[PDB]
Amino acid sequence: EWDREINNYTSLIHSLIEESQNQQEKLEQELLELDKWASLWNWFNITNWLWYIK
Amino acid sequence: YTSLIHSLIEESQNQQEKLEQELLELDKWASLWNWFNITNWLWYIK
Repeated sequence: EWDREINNYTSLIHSLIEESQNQQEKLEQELLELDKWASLWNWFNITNWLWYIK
Repeated sequence: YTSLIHSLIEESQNQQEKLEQELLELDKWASLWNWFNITNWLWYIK
């Protein structure tokens, strides 16, 4: 009976919430990795600029 | 950039909030339907 559908729809909503949470987590991890390398390339660029100071 | 990526995680959070509210509404429906089912069963086994 309709309890099957209710249980199925409940599980699907949970699956979607989890997929959305996983997408959020991946974006956060991507931003953290990009921030790390942005910081290292910024460091490299600054270091090159400082060389010219006599 | 700053404003654009800001909106993407916000979009994800908005989606999750909507799905959470859909679950709570579905739970209310489940409660209503279960009440009918139990009343019906008790009537038939009385």
